[PDB]
Amino acid sequence: ARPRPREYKAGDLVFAKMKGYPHWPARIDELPEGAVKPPANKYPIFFFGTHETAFLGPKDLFPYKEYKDKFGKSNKRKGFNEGLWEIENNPGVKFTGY
Amino acid sequence: MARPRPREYKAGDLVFAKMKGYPHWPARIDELPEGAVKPPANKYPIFFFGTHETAFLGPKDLFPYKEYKDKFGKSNKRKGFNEGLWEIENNPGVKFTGY
DNA sequence: GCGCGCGCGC
DNA sequence: GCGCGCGCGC
Repeated sequence: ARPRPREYKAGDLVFAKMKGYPHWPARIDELPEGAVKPPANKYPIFFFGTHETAFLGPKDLFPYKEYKDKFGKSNKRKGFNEGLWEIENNPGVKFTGY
Repeated sequence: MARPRPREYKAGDLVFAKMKGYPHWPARIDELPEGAVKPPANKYPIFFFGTHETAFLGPKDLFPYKEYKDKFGKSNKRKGFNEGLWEIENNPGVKFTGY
């Protein structure tokens, strides 16, 4: 079983998992120099569709393409179908990384 | 040393019956009246409280009710379980044709 | 397997 | 605003 990665980098597209929500189309944001240091090994997440943000570790992240069809099915939670759209057609919304 | 569960049961006896996939479950030995197709060897007709389902099971899957009450008697959220706990105390002869 | 809850319908 | 379907988590 090919492992899910243990480290990600700014700009990667993923599905992210939070309790109560289905695996959600998302992106690894940049971690700027200059800020308060995040929790260890937790990554800055940008959810597509909602543009909400959080920090998550690799345990809850899934590479977009690889895990696409297990997770990319339409669903009625507000903003989900909008996220499916953005991750394909405008994946860089508010992307500061580069 | 450990007390044997009964290897024989009598019509009317109250038990927890175990079935594959279900928790140990509040139940009763029904009568097997003559005039019917004979049961399989050493199996008893079982009445499940709450669901009122029925089946045949052998001594190995039956546990005397009072004795095993505290090990199996706590609430469970399978459909009709708690309704069974209730019945086995308050209306245990429901649909009992045995006597 | 089963109850909660979100999100849409009527 | 209340019902119901379906997907969440336990």
